[PDB]
Amino acid sequence: GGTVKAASGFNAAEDAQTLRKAMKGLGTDEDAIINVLAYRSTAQRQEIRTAYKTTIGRDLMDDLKSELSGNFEQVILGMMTPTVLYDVQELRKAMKGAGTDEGCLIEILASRTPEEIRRINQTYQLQYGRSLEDDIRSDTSFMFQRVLVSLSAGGRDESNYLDDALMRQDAQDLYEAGEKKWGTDEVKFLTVLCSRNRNHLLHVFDEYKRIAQKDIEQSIKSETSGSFEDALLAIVKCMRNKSAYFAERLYKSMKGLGTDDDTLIRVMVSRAEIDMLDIRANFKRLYGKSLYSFIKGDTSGDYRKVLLILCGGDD
Ligand SMILES: [Ca+2]
Ligand SMILES: [Ca+2]
Repeated sequence: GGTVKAASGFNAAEDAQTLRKAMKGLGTDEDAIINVLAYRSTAQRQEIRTAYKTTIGRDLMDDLKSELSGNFEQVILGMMTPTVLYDVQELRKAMKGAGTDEGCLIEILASRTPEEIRRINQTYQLQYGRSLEDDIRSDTSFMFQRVLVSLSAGGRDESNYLDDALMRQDAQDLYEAGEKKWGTDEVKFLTVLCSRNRNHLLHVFDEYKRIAQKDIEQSIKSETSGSFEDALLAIVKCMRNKSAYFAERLYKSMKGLGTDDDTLIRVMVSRAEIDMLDIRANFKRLYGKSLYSFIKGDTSGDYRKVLLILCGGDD
């Protein structure tokens, strides 16, 4: 499960007072801020925002924004945003720039369940006046656009039903699409990849290996390239092992000179109370080093401090 849990003996107004005292005056007590916000669940954080206003008379987000800066501010504000809205905002941000952050689009649209995808669509439209699909259509192109549009519909079957005839026809279709460099009959291979339930799909992947004598992932890496390749692979990885998918996003955001702070922040904030314990297990297995030591080595200051707390511990 997750690493961040709801605190016991919770008193929103006592917390509001603590935050105010940490920010009042010239400067800021970042550690007092961390010791409160990082040890509360998102729901509790929302209760602190409400109490701050009602008890302090101030808007908490405005103070956090004016008081903090940099990546630290980015992490903290991320932690303060209600869950569905955070995804909606990250999606919006990924599209509006000189160039789209296609990785963010894939990461979210591929790893979210049907119910989460439904909430995101409703909130996005409410918040921006247009549907997520319209913006995807506006900022992305070709086969990559088409894949994201399918995922955005969120129509994946949730039962565990297996139709044997269907499974064999399905692997056959993926095999043909692949033979055709995943370029024709987009509607056929997308239907399989996006609509079929997990159990059925996992079987389709096994039937595919027999038909192709090659794993689906190697076929994709071969017959495909660019963002379209990353999208297809993300779907396959999230169906097989989603937590291993996130461990890999985290690994690639820190591996090498520099860091992709945006990705590191979004994954740590968004998955902290969901499957961080699992992401950690797969990170260790896959990379031989714990997530903790990677973050610890790629970051510094308060930013790092709050990131390690979201990590939860060493492995
Ligand atoms: Ca201050
Ligand atoms: Ca690095």
